[PDB]
Order: sequence, then structure tokens, then C-alpha cells
Amino acid sequence: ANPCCSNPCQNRGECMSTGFDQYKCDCTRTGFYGENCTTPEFLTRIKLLLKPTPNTVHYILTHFKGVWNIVNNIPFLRSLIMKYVLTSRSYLIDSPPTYNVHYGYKSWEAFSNLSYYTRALPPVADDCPTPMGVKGNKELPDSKEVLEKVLLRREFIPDPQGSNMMFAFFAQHFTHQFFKTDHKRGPGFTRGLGHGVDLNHIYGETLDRQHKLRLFKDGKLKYQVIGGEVYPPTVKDTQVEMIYPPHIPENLQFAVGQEVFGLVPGLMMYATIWLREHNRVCDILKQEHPEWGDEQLFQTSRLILIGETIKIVIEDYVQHLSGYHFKLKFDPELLFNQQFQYQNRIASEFNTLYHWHPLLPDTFNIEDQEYSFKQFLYNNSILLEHGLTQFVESFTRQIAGRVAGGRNVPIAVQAVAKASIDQSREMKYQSLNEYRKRFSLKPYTSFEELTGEKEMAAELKALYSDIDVMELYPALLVEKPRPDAIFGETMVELGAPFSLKGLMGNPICSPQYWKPSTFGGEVGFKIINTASIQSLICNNVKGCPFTSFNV
Amino acid sequence: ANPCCSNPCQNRGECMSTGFDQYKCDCTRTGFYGENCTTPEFLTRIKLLLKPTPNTVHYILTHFKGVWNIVNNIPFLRSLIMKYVLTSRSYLIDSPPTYNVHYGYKSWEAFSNLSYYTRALPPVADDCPTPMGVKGNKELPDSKEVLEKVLLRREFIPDPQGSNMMFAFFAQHFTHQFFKTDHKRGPGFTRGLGHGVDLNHIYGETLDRQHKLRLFKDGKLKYQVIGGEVYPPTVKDTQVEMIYPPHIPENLQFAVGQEVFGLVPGLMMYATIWLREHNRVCDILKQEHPEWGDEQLFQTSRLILIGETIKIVIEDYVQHLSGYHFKLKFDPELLFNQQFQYQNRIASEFNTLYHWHPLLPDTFNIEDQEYSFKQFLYNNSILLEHGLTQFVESFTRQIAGRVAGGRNVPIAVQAVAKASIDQSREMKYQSLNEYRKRFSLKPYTSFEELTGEKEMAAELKALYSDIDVMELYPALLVEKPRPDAIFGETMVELGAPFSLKGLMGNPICSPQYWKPSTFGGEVGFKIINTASIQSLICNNVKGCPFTSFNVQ
Ligand SMILES: COc1ccc2c(c1)c(CC(=O)NCCCCNC(=O)CCC(=O)O[C@@H]1c3cc4c(cc3[C@H](c3cc(OC)c(OC)c(OC)c3)[C@@H]3C(=O)OC[C@H]31)OCO4)c(C)n2C(=O)c1ccc(Cl)cc1
Ligand SMILES: COc1ccc2c(c1)c(CC(=O)NCCCCNC(=O)CCC(=O)O[C@@H]1c3cc4c(cc3[C@H](c3cc(OC)c(OC)c(OC)c3)[C@@H]3C(=O)OC[C@H]31)OCO4)c(C)n2C(=O)c1ccc(Cl)cc1
Ligand code: HEM
Ligand code: HEM
Ligand SMILES: *[C@@H]1O[C@H](CO)[C@@H](O[C@@H]2O[C@H](CO)[C@@H](O)[C@H](O)[C@H]2NC(C)=O)[C@H](O)[C@H]1NC(C)=O
Ligand SMILES: *[C@@H]1O[C@H](CO)[C@@H](O[C@@H]2O[C@H](CO)[C@@H](O)[C@H](O)[C@H]2NC(C)=O)[C@H](O)[C@H]1NC(C)=O
Ligand SMILES: CCCCCCCCO[C@@H]1O[C@H](CO)[C@@H](O)[C@H](O)[C@H]1O
Ligand SMILES: *[C@@H]1O[C@H](CO)[C@@H](O)[C@H](O)[C@H]1NC(C)=O
Ligand SMILES: *[C@@H]1O[C@H](CO)[C@@H](O)[C@H](O)[C@H]1NC(C)=O
Ligand SMILES: *[C@@H]1O[C@H](CO)[C@@H](O)[C@H](O)[C@H]1NC(C)=O
Ligand SMILES: *[C@@H]1O[C@H](CO)[C@@H](O)[C@H](O)[C@H]1NC(C)=O
Repeated sequence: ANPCCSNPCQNRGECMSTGFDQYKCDCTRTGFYGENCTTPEFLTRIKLLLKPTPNTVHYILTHFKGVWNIVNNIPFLRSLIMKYVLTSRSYLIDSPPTYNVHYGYKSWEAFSNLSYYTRALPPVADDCPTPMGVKGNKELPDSKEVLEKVLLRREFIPDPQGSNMMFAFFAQHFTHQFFKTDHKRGPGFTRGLGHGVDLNHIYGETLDRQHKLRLFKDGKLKYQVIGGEVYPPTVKDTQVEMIYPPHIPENLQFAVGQEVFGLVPGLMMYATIWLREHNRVCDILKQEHPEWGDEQLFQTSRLILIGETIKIVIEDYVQHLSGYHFKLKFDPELLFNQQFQYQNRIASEFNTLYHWHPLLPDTFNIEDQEYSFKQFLYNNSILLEHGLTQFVESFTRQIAGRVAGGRNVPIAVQAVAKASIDQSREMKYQSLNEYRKRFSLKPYTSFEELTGEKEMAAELKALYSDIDVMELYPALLVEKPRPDAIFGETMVELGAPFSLKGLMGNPICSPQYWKPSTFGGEVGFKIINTASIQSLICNNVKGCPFTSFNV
Repeated sequence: ANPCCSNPCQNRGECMSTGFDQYKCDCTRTGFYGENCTTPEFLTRIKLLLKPTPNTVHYILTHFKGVWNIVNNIPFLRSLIMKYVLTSRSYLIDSPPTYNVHYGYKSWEAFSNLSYYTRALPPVADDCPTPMGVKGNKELPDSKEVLEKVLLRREFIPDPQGSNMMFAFFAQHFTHQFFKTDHKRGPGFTRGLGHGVDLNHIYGETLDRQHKLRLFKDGKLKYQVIGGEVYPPTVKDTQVEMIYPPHIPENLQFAVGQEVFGLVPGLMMYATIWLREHNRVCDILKQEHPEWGDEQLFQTSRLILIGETIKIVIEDYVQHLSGYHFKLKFDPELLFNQQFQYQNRIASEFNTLYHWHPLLPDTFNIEDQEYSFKQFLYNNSILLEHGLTQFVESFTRQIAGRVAGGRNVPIAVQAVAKASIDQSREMKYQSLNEYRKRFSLKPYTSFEELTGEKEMAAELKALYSDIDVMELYPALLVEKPRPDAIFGETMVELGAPFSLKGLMGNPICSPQYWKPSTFGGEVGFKIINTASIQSLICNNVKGCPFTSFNVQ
């Protein structure tokens, strides 16, 4: 019914109805003109002719190790390439943000209401004849069938990049500060009103919760000691609400910033590590500033840990994921002579993309034990039983599952994968190929090209019929991986822009914040600029065990 | 006690305690170095030698009319010069914002908590020996004495720039969408969480209030018709909360986005005009888009009115205030190749600077009546009696008061002026001269230099003793005006950067928003780009009466 239902405008042109059966494309600043913005301007053709494909660039970044080592030791050159990585696809994220689940056109409501996830592509209008707009059948294929035929794990498929459980739980822990879906409102809504890396998963989303978690001495967070080891405090002691089954003993109801982090001992592990890190930084700052009060010690520590988090995410986490030989760098100064918006709004599609449950193993292997999902979930006695040191040693060695390549979602979380499919549809996501085009990728022309195989392709073809009707979320998990990589092209090219924007968009990266006095002087500053996943663990885990994001 | 109490760091260097009795200045990117960041780098000295004073630039913009007329007709240069005006304050504003009334150091709390006004200068710490830090006496002069001696009006002083009551109430109406102090929390808190030109004063701050105000047909706002004329609906009919004294008739409790706009008929006049404008834009969009629903018509109209507001504020309102011969221009495209943050946080100091009550006359003259404050306040029957047309005609003719130059606050609002002084102190504002340095102005070296005269200066010296202890708010109202101007240097140089930032920082000015389809196509876009105070009145007020921000 809506004449824009077919998504006729190309190259990020905007579709507007101009009557009941007519549309106009707004081609402003697309670099294209014509009825659906498909005729390139002269400068546009030039850019197209020279532009290498993502797969080409990825080849270059994952080969020529000798050249990159040279590059990695020339600071001017390293900065130049990193600046490039940051800016080079800046243009892909709308900032200030635009659409959301209820608005397929720009509006003050969509801009101003922070309870929404934002949208990289507007929803398919309600009165469109098909789920994807006009293509495909009246109904999408049964989600349970899509799940079982191409998503569910048969045999465990290990990640060829060697991601471990330290990585898997870091990813879960880190992302769950800004992926916090407000289920009473709906899948397109979030409880993370900071829309980014504010460390609310440690400090709490609201002031009241934060104040319940704080010691109000020396800037510190409340904690308890169990068997000589520092752990988070209890629900009983703090009165902060946590989600626990009713049979969890009170001494085991740990209280942390994020209410769901008692779900898994792997999350509780990182919650404990970061809590220890906060109180460590408090000690350092108190030493530097005996004249400071509790409030300033707390606030400054929080800013430093925000810095540490961004530092580690870029130079260890993203570094490992990328498989690049180039050494990524956290350096806000790189953007100071660039056009860049220091703000971020979390996209629903980013949330969708990041459902990396194929990472999960069949069992969680700690010391000599192999825990089932049933044994692991909501069981912090496991963390207490083995301790942090053994957790780190064990998880550093246990390999995680491959995310792309198909059929690697453990059946234990099959309902989660199904919900990702069903909620994608509920939120009226456009198709895989629409999203590929939105991020300057070539549409897939068959299911075999998507998977790079034959059997899953075929089951998919029977289910969806048209490649242009293939859905975003299942496509990510069945996509042909990059060579010996964890992800395919679509995951990387859509996810990377959201990721860097969410990291660099933080106010501590802005010129007025990025200076030593913000962090209590050069000592605080150095904590950020020398942070690593290894030093995080070394400083806060007894025995300073070796760790890494790969086995 | 705090070693930073004396504000030792200069040139926007940041002070940090490094112990109980020592400090360090962080001179990063200030262009200066040394212990208090006062030694300039080579590039800095050059920059300092060449850059003209504000008063010099003001002279240039308010003279050579023949030359400016040439420039005004050369788009490249008009654009170039406008781009310049925009990007020349752009650094003086911290964006993302930093301090607030409770935080004199940067913190996640100060950044993230939108209930605060932000601060251009951090508060004086609580444990400082004097209100201004270390200078001056233990307590500041009695605010009642400052008020009575140099602020209160003796004889009405007209604005030499000819500002009229259309201007004065436009200023009040426009600013009260982002100056909305949350008195339950304290003076450093705001209820305007949009922190800018979101037109909540028309549409309501919250979704619940907006929906009570909406007709939910054709995108329109609810209204009533009285004697053939369109007015806001009532509280009785909408359940929209408004502030009225209990003796106001039900049929006279008009309900609009901003709960305080029943305060004066002048606010209700503009509330009514903008209400009519919204529904007018709804008719236009419905004509262009018969296929659209109520929701999209409403949202699209709101975006258009936001655009119109920014347009009018720059090209009519700021144009008038400036007295420039150069013709200012609303054009977002000017910033597309510039470094610029499309965001804004309303500063407490901006609020303070905008307390322009000397604008108010002794009486409000409509048609052949002259209403006292007592008769004018909370009296919407006056608007009904005379009608919008007569309001516009009368307010266009009545001159407003000079704001700087001293002794021009009407006695009727003396408590408001005193509260501005007292709440500034409550919020631990730094001194006039600290704020002057913060905006790259030379500190005043005496009270006579501040006022440009002798009598008020002598009274201020008796009260404050030290010029470095003079307060920001009273200084603004007693400052030597620019020649035949409404304001002095401090008002302009502090206010202009906040103002432009608040206007251009709006998301509709960003490249992904600033395109025709955002506003329903070329017709909607054209409404924004051709808006003016005269067209706003001509389209919505019977008879298309002439209006202007200056007396004719
Ligand atoms: C693969 O393994 C992983 C996995 C995850 C990764 C990562 C890697 C990574 C790493 C990562 O993201 N690396 C980025 C690799 C760099 C990609 N570079 C390219 O594709 C080449 C693009 C290029 O150089 O040209 C651009 C460009 C391209 C354009 C374009 C404009 C521009 C644009 C441009 C603008 C111009 O001015 C108008 C130009 O003319 C002057 C111009 O030509 C010179 C180009 C860019 C520019 O100014 O500098 C680079 C240019 O319109 C049409 O296409 C992250 C961050 N990741 C994540 O954080 C992440 C996290 C979670 C998830 Cl789920 C996914 C990813
Ligand atoms: C007259 O009455 C009123 C009243 C109200 C007004 C207004 C007027 C106005 C109008 C308004 O905003 N007027 C502003 C006056 C004009 C401002 N222009 C200037 O100050 C020119 C400054 C200039 O040209 O020099 C800068 C400059 C200066 C520097 C500096 C760097 C630069 C910087 C610069 C950079 C350079 O390298 C690129 C330079 O070398 C090439 C360079 O030259 C050496 C200068 C700027 C630049 O690149 O272009 C202009 C340059 O380091 C320290 O000093 C508004 C908006 N108003 C309001 O909206 C308003 C509303 C409410 C309130 Cl309360 C107050 C105001
Ligand atoms: C370790 C055991 C894990 C379990 C038991 C688990 C289970 C769940 C469940 C039940 C949900 C809620 C689904 C819904 O409400 O519809 C969820 C959401 C999610 N999961 Fe996991 N998951 C695990 C690990 C991971 C990992 C390693 C990642 C990696 C990033 C991840 C990423 C996500 C994301 C991004 C969401 C959306 C969160 C939100 O929007 O609030 N999960 N998971
Ligand atoms: C026309 C009659 C006017 C009356 C009766 C009036 C009265 C008041 C009152 C009672 C306050 C509240 C003070 C407090 O709560 O401490 C106030 C604040 C204020 N006034 Fe006026 N005023 C008038 C006109 C104006 C005008 C023409 C301007 C021009 C800009 C203006 C600017 C302001 C501002 C910016 C505030 C602060 C508002 C806030 O922080 O919420 N007022 N006025
Ligand atoms: C952001 O938008 C959501 C979506 O409409 C708002 O939530 C609704 O609020 C209205 C009125 O307050 C209720 O009648 C609805 O039941 C709510 N719906 C949902 C799905 O929650 C929300 O209030 C908006 N947030 C703000 C701050 O305005
Ligand atoms: C923004 O800051 C204000 C001031 O700290 C917060 O208001 C306080 O909230 C606490 C606990 O919620 C109350 O005990 C105080 O009485 C409140 N003080 C004032 C002055 O209102 C407010 O909650 C903060 N907002 C957010 C979203 O964190
Ligand atoms: C662990 C989940 C088993 C899936 C059972 C439901 C039917 C799934 O379906 C089939 O599964 C076979 C098993 O590998 C594959 O050969 C087929 O291609 C697939 O279609
Ligand atoms: C795109 O424009 C072409 C004309 O160049 C037209 O034939 C076509 O119908 C348009 N859109 C679609 C979805 O086909
Ligand atoms: C919880 O973990 C302990 C190991 O500490 C294990 O023995 C126990 O069986 C687990 N509980 C459940 C219900 O699986
Ligand atoms: C600023 O530093 C100078 C040394 O350059 C010192 O004499 C002075 O005490 C400092 N501050 C003030 C306010 O005098
Ligand atoms: C309100 O205005 C009317 C004129 O319409 C006037 O007659 C009346 O006295 C005013 N009310 C008060 C309380 O002054």
C-alpha cells in the first residue's frame, strides 16, 4: 500500500510518498541522482572505480606480516592507518540518529526518546503486502524450521581464530552494558539510556542503585571477603535488585551494576575483576590525592575504568577478532582534526548482530570439571568453589565456537536464537540484502553464494525461495566465513562501524576530556593508556595468571 | 582550603589539587604553558597580535553600511562571512559539556545527568575562604543594596535600538522552552531535558502532555474558537496542568505546552500564534500528502516549526539585537565542511545572562489602555478583549527598555532581580572578571571602566571594594552599553556563543536531517527557508498586520 514498500530508492536516498501510489526519492548528498538515485555523478564514478572491496582489504590486512611489522613500528604511519580505519567508514552511521521501530521517517520523537534502540534502516511499513516489503511470500518461513535446519549445532564447531571463553564472556559482559532490552516495552526498547560505554553494568544505571553499591569511603565499591578473596557484596547488604531464582541462598546473591549478571559465573567473574579494578584505582588516586574526598575518588576512578575498557576493547578485543597483522590503537587525538560526532545511540541491528551464542561450548570446563548448561547457569558456588585464578586459567584454555558458517547454536539456548528471528520480524527488519546495500556491500545473488556451500543453501532456498527475502539474523550465522575466520563479511562490515562509533563517540575521547587532569593527573592517565586484558587480570587476580583472548 | 580556590590557572588551563596545599595546571591544548598556563607558544603570540578586540569588530559590523550592502548581495561572501560568525565562538563552548553546580571537576555524573544546567565555569568550591574564592570579603554585599542602588528603575530608559514589546515577549516566549528551572531541586536544575529548541513550550515536555494537547486528527493541536477566533483549549477540557491563581475563570485557563505561559497575555499571544502556525502547516502538509496519517502530519509539522523558529531567531531576532548592517543567515550547509558537534547542553550562565527584565515597560499599552503589572499578569481576558491583531499592532508600537546601562529594572519585578543575584551566589558563580577571561575578554580594572560613568561606579566600589569581586549578573545590567546599543560587551560576547550553539546544534541542522524529505518535501522545506516574524504574523493573524522587532 505504501508506495515506498519496495524500497525503491538506492544509495541511501530517502523514499517519501507523494500521493497514494507515487513516491519521490530524495537523493541529496548521496552522490547519485535520478529517480531512485542510481545515476552517479562524475566524482562518484571515480570513487567507485578505485574503491577496493571489503574482502580485498581484509586479505591485505591479514597477509604481508613482514610489511605490517614495519608499519607497526612507524608511529606516524601507524597513526595514519589507524586514523584511516576510524574515519574510513564513519559515513556509514547516522549521527544524530534517525529512525526507530515506530518511525520509518525522521521525527522529534524518534530523535529525542532515548528509550528506543535507533535503526540503521527504517522498519518495513505496517501496510506493506509482505514482511520484507513486496518481495517473497505473504509469510516468512517457520522460524523453528529455519533454526533447526541451519542454526542448531550438530557437532561443536570450534572457532578457527582460536577465541576462548575469556573472550566469549568478555564479549557478553561488555556488550550487556548497552544491550539491555526493555522487555515490558518491547524488543525495540532499551534500559541503557546512556547508549554506550558508561560502565553502568558495574556502577548501576541510576544514581540510587549506584549509591547502594558504593562504600562511600575512599571512592570504593562495597565488597565482601570470602576465603580471603574479594567478591561483590550481597543483595542483603546493599538492597540492590538482582535477578535470581528463589532457591539461591542469600550469601550467594551477589549484587553488581547489571541486574542479570548473576545469570552465569562467567559474567560474575568479570564483574568481580572490574570491581577489584575500581577499588585498586581508588587506592592509587588516594595515594596521589590525600586531599580528595570519597565523591571525587569514585568519579575519577569511574572515568579511568571507562578509559581502560575502551583501550582493552580496541587493542585486545577487536584486535583479536580482526585477525589483522596491523596493530590497532586507542588514540582519541587521531580524531581531533577530523569531523566526528562525540555521541552515540545504540542501534537495534547492532544488538541483533551481536547475538554471538554460537560462541558457547557444549560444556563449561573449569579445572577437572565439565559443567553442563544446567549446572552452570545461576550457580555462583562454582565461582567460589574454584576461585578466580582457576577460572581465568581454565577459560583461557577452552576454545569457543565459530559464529558464522552455520549450525553451531547450542540447543541449550535454542529459544534465544528463535527469539532473535521472531523479534527481528516483530521489529519489521528489512532483508539481508537491503542491509548489505545499506552498508555498501554487494547483494547476494543466491543462497549458495551466501553460505559458500550446498546443503544449507538448499534448505534455505526451499524455505525462503528468493535470496532477496533472506533475513539478516540467520544469514549472519550461516554466512560463508572469511578464510579461517570466525565471521563472514556481513558481520564485520555492519558491526565494525557501530563498534568504533560506540567506542570513540564517548565523551572521554573528546578534546576537552582527553587530558591528564580529567583522570586525576598523569598517573590516572597512564592507567588508561597502558591498560590491557593481561594487566587487568594480572593486577586483580591472585597469582597474576597468564591470559589472552585466544587459546 | 582548596589550593584551587584562587583560580590560578589562566587561558582555560585546568586546576587540580596535588596535595593539601599545592596545585597543578593542565595546559593541554590551551596554546599556553608554564605553572598557570600564562606563557604563550609562538603560534599563540602571533594569533594574539593579529586578533581584533570585540569592540573593534562591533564597530566594523555596525558601520560602513554601503560596503555591507555590497557584501549582502554577494552570496559567496555573505556565506563566507556568516560561516565565520558561526565558527568563531564555536570553541568557547564545551561540547560535550563538562561542569555543573555540584561538580567542579569533570565526572560521568556531570556529563550524563540531564537534569542539571551545565556550567561554562566551575563553581567556587565549598571550602573556599570567600564567595569568589580568595579575594574580597567574607561575604558579598547585601543583594538588596546592590539591587536598590544600581538596578532599580528611576525613570524608564528606552532601548536606543528601538526594541518593542513584540521583541520582548518573543524573547520571553522563545527562551522559556529551555530556561525552565526546577525549583523543587534547586536553581542549578532544569526541567527542559531537551536542552534546546525542541518547542516543548508548544508541544509539552512529556509524551503524556503532548497527547492531551493533540487533536489526533490531521496532525493538529486542540484549539477552541471564541468569537470566530482560534485560541488554545482549556485546562478543563484537556486536563493539561497549568499554573493559574485559583480565581481564574475556567474559560480563561488556556492550556499550552509550557505550564507558566498563563503568566502574561504576551506569552499567551505567542502561544496562540504558534498554535495557529502548527495547524496551518498541518493543512499544507495534508494537501501535499493526502495519504499521510495524523501521526506523521503532527511530527512533520513540529520539525517544520522547529526550523521556522531557528530561521526567525537568526534572521530577525538576532539580526535586530546585533544592529549589524551585515544580513545574518540561517543555513545549516555552512557547517557541513566544519568541525561541529550537533548537540547542546543549556548553561546556567546563559540562563542568568538572559534575565532581560529591564525590557519591560512600566505599563502595558494595548489600544487605548495602559495596564499595570497587577492588571496585566495572569489576565487572559485582556487577550480576548482586544484580540491578536490589536495585540500585535500595539506591541509593535510600544518601545522596550534598555537592558545594560544600569537602573532600569522595573520595581514591579524587583524580587525577580534580587533572586537572580541571590541564586547566582547560591550556585557559587565565579566573578565577572573570571567570566570575562573565560570568554577571551580583558578584565575590567575598575568600576568606572565597567559602567563608563561615575555615580553607579562609586556606589559599586563602596559595596564591593574590589573590581575582581564584582558579580556577573549585576555587572551585565550596569555595564557601559555599546554606542546607542541595548547591551554592553560582556552580554554579547558571553551570550552569542551559547545562542548560536543552541540554534545550530539542533539535529535538524545536521546533514542527514537537513533535506526536503525530512520536512515532507519541497513545500515543507520552503516554509522553513522563507520564515520570518512578519510571515508568522501575516499567515496567522487576521488582517496581516505589520509587525517588526523594532518600533517604527
Ligand atoms: C574482520 O574481523 C573483524 C571483526 C570485527 C571488527 C573488525 C574486524 C574491525 C576492524 C575494522 O572495522 N576495520 C576497518 C577496515 C577498513 C575498511 N576499509 C574499506 O573498506 C576501504 C574504504 C576506503 O578506504 O574508502 C573510504 C570510502 C569508501 C566509500 C565511500 C567513501 C569513503 C571515504 C572517502 C571520502 C572521500 O572524500 C569524499 C574520498 O575522497 C577524498 C574518498 O576517496 C579518497 C573516500 C573514506 C575516507 O574518507 O577515507 C577512506 C575512504 O563512499 C563509497 O565507499 C572492527 C572495528 N570490528 C569490530 O569492532 C566489530 C565489532 C562487533 C561486530 Cl558484530 C563487528 C565488528
Ligand atoms: C551586537 O549585539 C549582539 C547581541 C546579541 C547577539 C549578537 C550581537 C550576535 C552576533 C554575534 O555572534 N556576533 C559576534 C561578533 C563577531 C565575532 N567574530 C569575531 O570575534 C572574529 C574573531 C576572528 O576573526 O579571529 C578568530 C580567531 C581568534 C582567536 C583565535 C583564533 C581565531 C581563529 C583563527 C584561526 C586561524 O587559523 C585558521 C587564523 O589564522 C589563519 C586566525 O587568524 C590569525 C584566526 C578564527 C578563524 O579561523 O576565523 C576567525 C578567527 O585564537 C584566539 O583568538 C549574536 C549571535 N547574538 C546573540 O544571539 C545573542 C543572544 C543572546 C545573548 Cl544573551 C547574547 C547574544
Ligand atoms: C553464557 C551463557 C549465555 C546464556 C545462558 C545466554 C542467554 C541469553 C538470553 C536468555 C537472552 C535473552 C533473550 C531474550 O530476552 O529474548 C540473551 C540475550 C542476548 N545475548 Fe546471550 N546468552 C549467553 C551468552 C552470550 C554471549 C557469549 C554473548 C556474546 C555477545 C551473548 C549475547 C547476547 C546479546 C547481545 C543479547 C541481547 C541482550 C538484550 O538485548 O538485552 N550472550 N542471551
Ligand atoms: C512580562 C512580564 C514578566 C514577568 C512578570 C516575569 C517574571 C519572572 C519570574 C517571576 C521569574 C521567576 C524567578 C524565579 O523563579 O526565581 C522569571 C524568570 C525569568 N525571566 Fe522573567 N518575567 C517577565 C518577562 C521576561 C522577559 C521579557 C524576559 C526576556 C528574556 C524574561 C526572562 C526570564 C528568564 C530567562 C527567567 C529564568 C527562568 C527559569 O530559570 O526558569 N522574563 N521572570
Ligand atoms: C518513549 O516512547 C515510548 C513509546 O511510545 C513511550 O512509552 C509509552 O508511553 C505512553 C505515554 O507515556 C504510554 O501510554 C504507553 O503505554 C507507553 N508505551 C510503551 C511501549 O512503553 C515512552 O513514554 C517514551 N519516553 C519518553 C521519555 O517520552
Ligand atoms: C541527577 O542528579 C540529581 C541530584 O543528585 C538526582 O536527584 C537526587 O536523587 C537522589 C536519589 O535518586 C535523591 O535522594 C535526592 O533527593 C535527589 N536530589 C535532588 C536535588 O533532586 C537525580 O536523581 C539525578 N538524575 C539521574 C537520572 O541520575
Ligand atoms: C540438532 C538438530 C537436528 C535437526 C533435526 C531437524 C531436522 C533438521 O534438518 C536437517 O538436518 C540434517 C541433520 O544434519 C541435515 O542433513 C539437513 O540438511 C537438515 O535439513
Ligand atoms: C527505479 O527507477 C526506474 C527508472 O530508472 C524505474 O523503472 C523503477 O520502477 C524504479 N523502482 C523500482 C523499485 O523498480
Ligand atoms: C552448582 O555448582 C556446584 C559446584 O560448585 C555443583 O556441585 C552443583 O551441582 C551445582 N548446582 C546445580 C543445581 O547444578
Ligand atoms: C602563578 O604562577 C606564578 C609563577 O609564574 C606565581 O608567582 C603565582 O603565585 C601563581 N598564581 C597567582 C594567582 O599568583
Ligand atoms: C483583567 O483585564 C480586564 C480587561 O480585559 C480588566 O478589566 C480587569 O480589571 C483585569 N483584572 C484584574 C484583576 O486586574
